[PDB]
Amino acid sequence: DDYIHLRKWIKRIGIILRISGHWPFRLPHEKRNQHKSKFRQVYSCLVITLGFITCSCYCIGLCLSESIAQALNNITVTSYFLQSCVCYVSFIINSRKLETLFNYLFENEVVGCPRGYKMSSIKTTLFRCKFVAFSLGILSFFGWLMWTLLPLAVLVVDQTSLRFVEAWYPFDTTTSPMNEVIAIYEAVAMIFLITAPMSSDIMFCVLMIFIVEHLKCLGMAIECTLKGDATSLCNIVDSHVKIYRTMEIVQSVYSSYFATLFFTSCLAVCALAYFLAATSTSFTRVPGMVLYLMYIFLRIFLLCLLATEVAEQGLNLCHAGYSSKLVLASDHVRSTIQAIATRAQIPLSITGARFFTVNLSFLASMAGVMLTYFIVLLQVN
Amino acid sequence: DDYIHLRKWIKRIGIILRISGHWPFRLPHEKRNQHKSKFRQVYSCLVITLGFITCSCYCIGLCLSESIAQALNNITVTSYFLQSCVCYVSFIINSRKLETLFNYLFENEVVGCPRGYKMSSIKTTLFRCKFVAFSLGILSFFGWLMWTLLPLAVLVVDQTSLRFVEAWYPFDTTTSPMNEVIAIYEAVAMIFLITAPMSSDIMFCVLMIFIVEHLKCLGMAIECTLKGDATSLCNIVDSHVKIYRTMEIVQSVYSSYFATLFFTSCLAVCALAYFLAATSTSFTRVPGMVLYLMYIFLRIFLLCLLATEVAEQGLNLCHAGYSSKLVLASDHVRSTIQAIATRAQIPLSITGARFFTVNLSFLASMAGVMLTYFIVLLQVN
Amino acid sequence: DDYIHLRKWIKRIGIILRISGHWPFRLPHEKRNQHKSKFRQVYSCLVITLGFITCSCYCIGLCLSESIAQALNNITVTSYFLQSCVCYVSFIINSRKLETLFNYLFENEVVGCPRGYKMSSIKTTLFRCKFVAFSLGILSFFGWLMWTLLPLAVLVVDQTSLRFVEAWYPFDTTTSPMNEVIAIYEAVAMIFLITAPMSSDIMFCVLMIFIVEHLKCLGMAIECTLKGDATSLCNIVDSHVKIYRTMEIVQSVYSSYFATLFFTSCLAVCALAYFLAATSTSFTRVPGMVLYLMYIFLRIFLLCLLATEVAEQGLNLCHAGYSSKLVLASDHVRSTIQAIATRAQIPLSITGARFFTVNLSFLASMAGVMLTYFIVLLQVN
Amino acid sequence: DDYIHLRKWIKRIGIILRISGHWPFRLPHEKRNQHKSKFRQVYSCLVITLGFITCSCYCIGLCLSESIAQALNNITVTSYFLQSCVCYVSFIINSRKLETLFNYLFENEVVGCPRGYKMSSIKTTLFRCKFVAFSLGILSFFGWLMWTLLPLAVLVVDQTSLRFVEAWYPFDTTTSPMNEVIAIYEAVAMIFLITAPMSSDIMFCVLMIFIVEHLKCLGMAIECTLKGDATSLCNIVDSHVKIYRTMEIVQSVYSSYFATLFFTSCLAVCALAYFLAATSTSFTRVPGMVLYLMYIFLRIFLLCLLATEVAEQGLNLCHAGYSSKLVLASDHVRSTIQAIATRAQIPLSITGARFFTVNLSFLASMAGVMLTYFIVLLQVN
Ligand SMILES: C=CCc1ccc(O)c(OC)c1
Ligand SMILES: C=CCc1ccc(O)c(OC)c1
Ligand SMILES: C=CCc1ccc(O)c(OC)c1
Ligand SMILES: C=CCc1ccc(O)c(OC)c1
Repeated sequence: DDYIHLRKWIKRIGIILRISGHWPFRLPHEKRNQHKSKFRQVYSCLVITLGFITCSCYCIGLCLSESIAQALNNITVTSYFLQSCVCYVSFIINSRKLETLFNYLFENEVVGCPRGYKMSSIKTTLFRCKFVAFSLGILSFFGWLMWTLLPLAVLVVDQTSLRFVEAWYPFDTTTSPMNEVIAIYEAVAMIFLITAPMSSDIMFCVLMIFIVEHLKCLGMAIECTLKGDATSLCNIVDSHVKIYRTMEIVQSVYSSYFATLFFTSCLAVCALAYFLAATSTSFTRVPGMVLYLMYIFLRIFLLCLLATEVAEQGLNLCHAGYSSKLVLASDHVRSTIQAIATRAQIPLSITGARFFTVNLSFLASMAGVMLTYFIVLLQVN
Repeated sequence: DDYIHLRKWIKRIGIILRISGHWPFRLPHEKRNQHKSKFRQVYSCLVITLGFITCSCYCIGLCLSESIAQALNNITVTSYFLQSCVCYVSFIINSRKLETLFNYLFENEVVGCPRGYKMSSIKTTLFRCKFVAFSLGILSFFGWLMWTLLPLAVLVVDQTSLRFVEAWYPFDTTTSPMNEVIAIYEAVAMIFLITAPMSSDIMFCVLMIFIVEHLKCLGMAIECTLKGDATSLCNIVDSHVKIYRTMEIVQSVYSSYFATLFFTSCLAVCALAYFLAATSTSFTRVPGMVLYLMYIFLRIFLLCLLATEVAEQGLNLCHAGYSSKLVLASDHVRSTIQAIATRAQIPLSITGARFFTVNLSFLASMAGVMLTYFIVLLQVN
Repeated sequence: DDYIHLRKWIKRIGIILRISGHWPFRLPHEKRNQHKSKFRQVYSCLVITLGFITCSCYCIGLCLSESIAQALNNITVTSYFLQSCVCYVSFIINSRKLETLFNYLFENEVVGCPRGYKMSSIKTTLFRCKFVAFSLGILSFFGWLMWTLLPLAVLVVDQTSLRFVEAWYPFDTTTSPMNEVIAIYEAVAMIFLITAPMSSDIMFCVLMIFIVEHLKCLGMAIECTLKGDATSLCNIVDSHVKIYRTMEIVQSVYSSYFATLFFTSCLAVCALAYFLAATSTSFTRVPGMVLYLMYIFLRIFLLCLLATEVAEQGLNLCHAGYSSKLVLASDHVRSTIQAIATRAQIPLSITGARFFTVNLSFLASMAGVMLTYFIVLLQVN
Repeated sequence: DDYIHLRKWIKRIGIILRISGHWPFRLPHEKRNQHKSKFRQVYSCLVITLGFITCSCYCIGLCLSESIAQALNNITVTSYFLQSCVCYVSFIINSRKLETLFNYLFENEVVGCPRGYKMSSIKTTLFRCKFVAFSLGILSFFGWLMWTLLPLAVLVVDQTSLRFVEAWYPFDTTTSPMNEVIAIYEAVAMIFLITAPMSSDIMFCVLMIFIVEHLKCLGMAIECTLKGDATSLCNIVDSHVKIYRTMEIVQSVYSSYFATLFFTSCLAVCALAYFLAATSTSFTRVPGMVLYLMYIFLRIFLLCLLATEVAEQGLNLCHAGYSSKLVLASDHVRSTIQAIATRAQIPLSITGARFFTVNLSFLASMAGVMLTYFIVLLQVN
């Protein structure tokens, strides 16, 4: 059937998680322990130290800021680069729980639900997975292409300023050949520094989609069980517990990464809005800044939506198996459904380092914070 | 009895939902499939494309705003017009769930409650339905009458400016006959563009009133059941489940429409307060602006009140059938009432695209946001 | 014993509720229907129409405000006077539920609790009742005395300005005898206009203290029942239901009154802080303004504290009868205690017209709002 | 084993609680009533009256502030000193509940958990206890050393201003020997005034760590009980009740102390940020101000983290003993686990005088308040 398709996609995500330079863990379809090969183990470490030296250069470039304009110009790139740095460290540390996470979305067969629901669930999962992957991929590729190779293409068609923001360097980088080779190094570094948080967010969104479909199939399984004693209820409770444990495993790495992401993204959005609204931009950097805003807004909105859907499906699992059949069932079923409802009243939520809950109302509150601190940066001039 | 009266009113709402130009669905009292007649199917589509061309004209009129005054003058009408546009699209898409919604408030007989309560419930439902319909109808009619036909009447009694705000047009519309025919076209377009969200909000308020009366009759049915085994409890649980499913059906269309409504209404209120407080208005537009504020405040307050009443009645259904009889009942009743209370602890709330819950505290928070952004528009001058 | 003392105090509150001019209802100790005597029925109506004409004079005095200073000077007195007006109307309308409220705190004997706890409960109730009554009484009397009879005493010891803020009048009230007779009329009107909300708030605080002691005795009764089957649990459930119904009766009148009180009190606090911090006060009105702030802060803090204590005692009633005895009890007790805990998880809260919950965190949020709008009034100058 | 180690540390905390001058209560390892000896009873009272006279001097130094700069300079030290004053009073009053608190963390053996978990729990408890104690100790010692003995060392190496902020005194303290002896008295007073809230916060953090480990061992005990009837469940319920009562005992003293701490700490942080960002500091006080900020931020973050961990462990105790075994257990176990889950749904939270809940989101909200009132102090200049 089409199920063989889904594994194919959870192959490709693993492959792209090896492309960006994350630490190579064992994916499901490796029975010869090729994740410990020295080739990938030096490739990942080389990309990681390239990432660290580039992020450190752009970070110490921020501390040597004379005016507020150079600081606000370094804020955006330093924001995204330390986001990718936190993502690199958080995926290096927990290279064991990612094994369990990729073992979850490889076999997840819910026992009890009808097949006519399961096929439509697999179709919806495939469609939403492809949409979420391709949208961020296309937007990120076009944003990198503009932001890095538009002023270089302008100069190769035609006091240069090929790069957007300046950073600390050993040499002067004002003389002609140095600026070109630094621009090329910035291009390859920004490839390997952009594609890591996009890959992590694609994996998070795939996890959330699979968990939403698991919860819907669990609700249908409870209904089809109640429509008809022990074994179906035990399998339902076990699948509910597996969903809760998988969300608890998802919580930690993305808690640290989400705290860093949301704070630094709010700073980057405020700085970009100030540069677009106030200063005299030279029309070459504007296709970079108008796509970087769209990428950031799309990323925040998709993360908040696929985090809200899981809590909504849990609270809808609270209202499962509640009819005249429940009043006419035995005491065993009437106690087990009560236990399931009591445990399902607890919400499955992702917290960003326990400072906030990733919901859709949090996006509105953060948009209010952005709009409050945008007027301040406008009035400071 | 008087029950034949209530169906009459749920006839008229359907009729007014065909007047404003919504897509014709099958109401309860049609057994010959006359909702698929070509007459209404071209009437609705014609009013809809008139609405879209007028809203698009007023929307591209906003983007060609030189000063901040013309932008803030276009904000109010563009706000209301894109509200009506979102309402038109959301009622075109879900023309199947409106069938179920009109099937709900056509037969809703609760089994178990005494008749002496049911007659008073029908009287209260009729009174509050007539009040909510007639108040918005009278205020909207007087607001349209002032806002559109006061400066035209001033000119026909007596460098013209017959319309309030300017919009993009192919011609110049400054020469005399063009401005009059554009004013007449604006009059008929503003009729068909005002009466659609008012009709949708009347239908929402009728739904909320009927659901509140359903919940009160369910509480009385639980009390009269406990005062006296299987069949009454099964009918109670089934009616509770029907109420929850009907609220879940109400949630989606009004979620999208409420997000658009509340955001654009906050913008319109802030702009109107700035124009009334600061600038030198020429005393002809002031009867339009002082009625548009009253309509917006009345609409927001009635929506928030009839959304809060349902949650309050659900949490009061939690405290139903709790006396010394519950302690002296069997284990079947003591488990079924416990299941009803556990399911009733979940609140029945309407969310606006999951960004906020439509409550009465949200009206206070939005009034705080309005008061915060009114002082900013005053200080910007 | 000392219980005969408590009834004495719930006599006196009723007497003071007849002094301020509220509509005379039947208190507990009247078996000859003397609350329908014509003497009190004309006394209350006369004080009420005096209140309405004075509040209307001070309210139309606000609309004829040229500068912002006269408006901000009328804001405080118009605030308190329309607070008392809303209190007068809300106590005229619900003159039937006050019968039930005074029937509650006249006999409230909890069955099951030990006597050694009940005597200490009555001592604590008497002490806190006397403290809450006498504090507001002394502060209100000294505030009225300063605010009304300090500039009159200054003039009778010694271009006059005997009253603090001016109001609309038929005559000019600038000539000498008119200003003195208007000051005397203002004195007696401010007596009858100050003592009504203070009396209502004393009655609310007495209700909250009695309900807190009822909840504590209910918790001790549950513990002493579980330490030892049917009758004790039935009496416990009945007393819990009586507490919930009494709080539901308290909710409505104080909901409307609390919405008016909290909004108008926030306005009055902001205006008083602006007048004390910025302008050149002539040192005679300062003992009025420094006592009016203390009265308002004391009133808000005591209302919020005695509203928070009830919710805390309910959530502590959730943790009642939970030991190794519950694990060793029968299924009847293990189901009834579960039902009591499930119903006790619902909080007993007082909402101000459903816009906010009267808690102690709401006092902090309102203090933040006051501090935000105080800086604005300072910067406007 | 290593358990003998843990008692050693709960000796030392008691010893440091006698060093700072708190009222001497009976610790666990005193069987001869040496806490009522006259030596410690005069030592504690002498340090307390020294604390009160120093805090009163620095408090009346604040009221004689001409400019806003001297007031904002006195705000920080008066903040910390009245924090220590509230801590002294709150530990003098409740010298009886501290007996119960030190009796809790002396024997807390959970019955049912495996030993392999308990040894790792004791190791984690020892490590986190040593970390939390030593971090605050080292930072506080270096902060006192800089803030008090840096300008004195500068003068003894070399119109003086040896102390940071001035306070009221009987003499002039401008002449040379008076300023030196006042600086020495300030040194010893700031030792005895700094080490008391640090000691109280160390005791609070030790309590929170022990309670978190107790809750984790309780969850493991529930799992190991369900894996296998009466006695294990009774011991589990008794340990849960002991945890709830111990948190209720912790609530009161730290409620008053936390309200004072959080408010005065927000004021001190805002004032320090204004002095570091705006004015021309003379480079000697900057090592005091940059360490005082780090101490305050570390204290607030550790208190909020170890208050959030307990609520998270309680809500994780809600999901305890929920598998296919629960569906296959008897009605006794299926009712007792349901009662445990219903009681565990209530959160174990520490409230600061019931105005706010000490969580990690409250730290974010208070950081927002700090950032809001820092810009105001910058713009006031
Ligand atoms: C300099 C920040 C990296 C970056 C630049 C432009 C973008 O569009 C983008 O989104 C992927 C990322
Ligand atoms: C231009 C906005 C349409 C409009 C104008 C005036 C109103 O009173 C109104 O309420 C129905 C709507
Ligand atoms: C003019 C407002 C009435 C009023 C004045 C002063 C007060 O102290 C007061 O508290 C009872 C009330
Ligand atoms: C004057 C306030 C006392 C104080 C000063 C500096 C510090 O570092 C500190 O933390 C313990 C406390």
